[PDB]
Amino acid sequence: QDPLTINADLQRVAEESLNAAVKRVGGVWGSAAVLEIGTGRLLALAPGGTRSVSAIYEPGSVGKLVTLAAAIDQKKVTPTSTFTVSSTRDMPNGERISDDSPHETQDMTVAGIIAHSYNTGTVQIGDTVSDSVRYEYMQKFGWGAKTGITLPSEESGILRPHTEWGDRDHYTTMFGQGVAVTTIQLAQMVAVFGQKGVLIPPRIIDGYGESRQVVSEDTAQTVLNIMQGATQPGGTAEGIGAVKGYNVAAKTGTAENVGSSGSLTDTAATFTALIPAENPKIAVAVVIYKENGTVYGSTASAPVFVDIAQFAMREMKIPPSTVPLYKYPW
Repeated sequence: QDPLTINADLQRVAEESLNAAVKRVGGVWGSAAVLEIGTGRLLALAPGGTRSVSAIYEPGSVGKLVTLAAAIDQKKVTPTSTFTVSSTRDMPNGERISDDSPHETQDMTVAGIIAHSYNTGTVQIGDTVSDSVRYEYMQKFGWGAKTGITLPSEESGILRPHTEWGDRDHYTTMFGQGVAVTTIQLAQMVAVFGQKGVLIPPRIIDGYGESRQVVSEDTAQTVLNIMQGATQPGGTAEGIGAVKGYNVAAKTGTAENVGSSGSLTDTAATFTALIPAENPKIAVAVVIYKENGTVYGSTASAPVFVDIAQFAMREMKIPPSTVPLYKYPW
């Protein structure tokens, strides 16, 4: 009878959690999108406003997944390829890249680099692929284009032609800066990894757009394996992103954004996840936006994911995980 895909109970959980999170953290707004894996169907979209489809922002390190997927799909790296991570790294083009927080220099695998979200590691993964190739992957993941959702006022976001990237953009676009995304694009993008490398355009009406192969089935699986590092000890979402009894694959981000002041005064805290990680049923993207302050993906947005996911697993009658959370050597 009801032609919308929205699950009303899930939608209340989403809106409740997100409002609490925005207030708890002193943000101005937030957004969340839950997609059913394999169908493109929107189980929840908060807030009850377009905002999820019209508000654009730099997503930060949730964008590292596009960079990772490119290098793996291009057979440039494997999950156990080693790179050196350090507080800073000076690059061929003269750019100094810094990790969010200083730490002891060490060698680490790609898997660990992503679990820790180390910028110094990520830029080296991204340098194994050309800019035009990465740009092509970004477009394939749906960035810079409307998702085609039948809702008013959808924004396409901002993906500048790679020919326009300078030395700094070369690297920042590898970790979700120098690009602008909507929440619906984030959810569509992360769903690829739970859908054997296929992007499925999102739908809010059930009925009474073509899907596309973005990466191989193999690339999709290894990225899905890599994302399970997030809640392992040392992962960026350890504790705060755990959903009791279910394997979580996740990525966190935080990025400075432009305030009305015109300066980089705001932050968006992002979280993109797939659960249960062994056989994903839903893809979730959450953003919390703060105007003169910093919010972190893990501390601001992950709890919103956790509330939504805990209910969704009940509502959909999914039994707790019976296989271990995937772990590569780090």
